[PDB]
Amino acid sequence: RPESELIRQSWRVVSRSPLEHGTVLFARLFALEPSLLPLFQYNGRQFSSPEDSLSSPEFLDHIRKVMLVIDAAVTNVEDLSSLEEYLTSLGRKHRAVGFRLSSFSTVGESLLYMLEKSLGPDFTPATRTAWSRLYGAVVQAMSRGWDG
Ligand code: HEM
Repeated sequence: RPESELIRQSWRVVSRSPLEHGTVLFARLFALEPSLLPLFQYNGRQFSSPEDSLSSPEFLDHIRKVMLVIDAAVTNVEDLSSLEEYLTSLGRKHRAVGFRLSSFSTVGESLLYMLEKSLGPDFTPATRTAWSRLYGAVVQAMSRGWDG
């Protein structure tokens, strides 16, 4: 597939500094959907402001975890059915923390933003299309965690 290669080459740029790029993803996410902020409940406390999230070591570890799952998806881009069972359970876990299926699109848009900003002119509409498909495949697996 030409899509597989576009994903791998774009990801190489990003995976060089995953927390820096992840931080972009999340900042953007909270700008688009501020109601996602309270779902992170480290020590039974809620962040007041998005910028609070950025000083929390647990929150930053969660960004690293995110980036690691996407990296797994990229590595398995040629066959993502091998991650299906993990992603389903990852879905279920997020369902339990109070994540809602409709917020997947915001996360998607946030991912695309981060890619668009990191790659600049290298973010071609075919790159965009490829990542949307990848992301969509991930969401479809995770969504099975809402079983139905
Ligand atoms: C964007 C909205 C999301 C929110 C609000 C959110 C929230 C959470 C929370 C509250 C936890 C539990 C505490 C912790 O481990 O830090 C968690 C765990 C996790 N999240 Fe997320 N998360 C989101 C998105 C994602 C996405 C898109 C992925 C992966 C692509 C991801 C991967 C993980 C992983 C790997 C864990 C650890 C799960 C476990 O094995 O226990 N998260 N997330």
